[PDB]
Amino acid sequence: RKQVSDGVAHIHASFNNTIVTITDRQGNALGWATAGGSGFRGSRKSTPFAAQVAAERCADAVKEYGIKNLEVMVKGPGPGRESTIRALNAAGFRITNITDVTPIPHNGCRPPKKRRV
RNA sequence: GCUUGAGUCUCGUAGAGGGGGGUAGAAUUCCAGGUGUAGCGGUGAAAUGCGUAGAGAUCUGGAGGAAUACCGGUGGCGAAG
Ligand SMILES: [K+]
Ligand SMILES: [Mg+2]
Ligand SMILES: [Mg+2]
Ligand SMILES: [Mg+2]
Ligand SMILES: [Mg+2]
Repeated sequence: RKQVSDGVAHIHASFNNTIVTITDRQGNALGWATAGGSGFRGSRKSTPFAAQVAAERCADAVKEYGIKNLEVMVKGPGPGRESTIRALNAAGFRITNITDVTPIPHNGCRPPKKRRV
């Protein structure tokens, strides 16, 4: 058991799912939650409401650790990016700073072929 | 015979013009290790598929291949490609 100030939160917002992971600043996981685990299944997994409920669930699963004044980062283009941080703020965590990171390949490798629909 | 076409010499200017050799950063994949955990992925909707042997997530190190975000253009060079 530990009390931590300025813990780290990672949001992974895909188009088909959303993952929230709370780790120490050094990247050792303390807790995690998904919209898939929140009881949703299939298309509804992508709704921002599912992201918010997954965020609440992760906050509950991490409340034991005295996390406060948390620092969060968001990655991915999926919807509900702001819903997750809204849920985190409402959960009672003091939010100090937030950062955005998304990989940019600088013309690395060939992507898959366009989808004929 | 002549200098107006054509060509030679002196001084400068711009350019993804070509051939050879080095080197750098970002990203995907694989491998090893740390945290910890029951889902991940995909779709109109699903299923096939991957996960307790420890996945997906997150942090550290390594391997290898390919291509050069922004500048970037309404831009430039080449006989054309
Ligand atoms: K040349
Ligand atoms: Mg040149
Ligand atoms: Mg050259
Ligand atoms: Mg590992
Ligand atoms: Mg020309």
